[PDB]
This record gives sequence, structure tokens and C-alpha cells, in this order.
Amino acid sequence: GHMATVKKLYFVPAGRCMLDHSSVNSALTPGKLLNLPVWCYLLETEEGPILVDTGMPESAVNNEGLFNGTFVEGQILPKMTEEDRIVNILKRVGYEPDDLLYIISSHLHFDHAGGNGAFTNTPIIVQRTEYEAALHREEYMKECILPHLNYKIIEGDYEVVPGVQLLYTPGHSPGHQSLFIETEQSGSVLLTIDASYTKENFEDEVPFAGFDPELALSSIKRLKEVVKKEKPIIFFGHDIEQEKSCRVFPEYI
Ligand SMILES: [Zn+2]
Ligand SMILES: [Zn+2]
Repeated sequence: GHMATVKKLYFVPAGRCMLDHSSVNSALTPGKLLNLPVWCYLLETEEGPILVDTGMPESAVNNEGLFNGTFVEGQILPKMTEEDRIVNILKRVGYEPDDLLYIISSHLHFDHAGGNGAFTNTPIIVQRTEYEAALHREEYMKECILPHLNYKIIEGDYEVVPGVQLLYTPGHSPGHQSLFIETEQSGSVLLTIDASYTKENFEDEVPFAGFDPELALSSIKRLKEVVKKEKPIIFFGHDIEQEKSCRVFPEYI
């Protein structure tokens, strides 16, 4: 259209989040927090720019105690400043919300959809099973399921534009989706998002936080079949070790 690859894939830091280490390895005894990366991804494509995930909600800004008084008190502590609000991140990079062709929500956890309300015109691509879940499960914040946004509800695998494929990967959340991207510079890239927080969750199948761990494992299996075929480079969702070698904005892949 004419391109089969994305021009640039940017990894864009969007604040951080403390979680207990047992969230990355369900076998670990709770009591040590890990300061984990929160990411959004920007895709420059022939048809326009696409943003994958939108960071944390404004209620998390300078509010590590956001989850005090809830069922996750002391287990999740967002590390978010004013600068990490998605509109401010976008403006620094060179975009306004209405510039974006699409938003892709991997899932509607607070660390992935907290910014969604900023995008009131752009279509927001989300799995039906995720949208449905967000309407009632208690792990979902109001900020992540605002009623009148321009949702583009999808079911299962989906091609967003040429070069940008969504892979249905439920388990971590009921409608979680991962990304398989073909880039001009790097070729095949698999962004697991939270279908594996870390390399060991994926390769070693170490269990991690999720709504349905059995499902999460089947999704990992499915991803391994794609990997066997495509031999992509693979990036995990909340991996402090891999983060050490990620190329990040203004670098791209
Ligand atoms: Zn998540
Ligand atoms: Zn996450």
C-alpha cells in the first residue's frame, strides 16, 4: 500500500511500577518489591502512527499509595510522575492524540490502558473478551474502561495494517493480545506484552501473575509455535533484565 513493514518501532518508557517479586515468579515467597518498567510502543507506518498501550492513569501521578485500602495494597505501587502521562509523553515525541491512526490496547490493566481516556476520537483496538472482563472484574479501574471512547472491538487474531499483527494470547488477562511486527530495520519482532513478564516466564514457563495461569501457559505454547516458524526477536512485558539491553526512544528497531 505500498509497504509490508513498519518504518520504525519505538520502545517508549512510560513510568514504572513496583510489584512483589512473586508476581514474576509465583513460587517466590512474597516480601521484595521489584521496580518494573511500564512501556508503550510507537509504530511509524505507511498509514500513520500507531500507539500500543497508553501508560498509567492520572490518579497514579505522584501517588505510590494509589492501591491503599484495596485488595492489592502494598503489592502494586505505581511510579509515575507528571512527565509519564501519555499526552505529555506524546507531545515530547511529537504527537497529539488526534494524530494517531490507532491505539492498540494489549489489555486493560491500569498499566496499559490508564491513558485511554486521552484518545476520544482515535479507534482503540481491544479484544472483546478483555472489554467484557473490564466491565466487571475488580482488578479493573474505571479509568481503563471509559464508556464513550471510540472502541474498535476485535475477536481473535487481527491484522491492523500491513506489518502489524495482533495475536490473541489470553491468560494473563481474559483478553490479552500480543503483537507480531515486521520492521524495515529488524524484520520479525514479537512483543509478548504480558503474555510473559520475563524471559523465564516464556522460555522456562515459570508461572507469573495472571487471571488464568493454565490459559496463560497455552498462550505461551502458541507463541512458541509462532517463534519456531518466524524466528523473531522477542521482547517481554516487564523484564528488568532485558530492559538493560533494550534500545529505547529515540532509538528504534
Ligand atoms: Zn497486565
Ligand atoms: Zn503489565
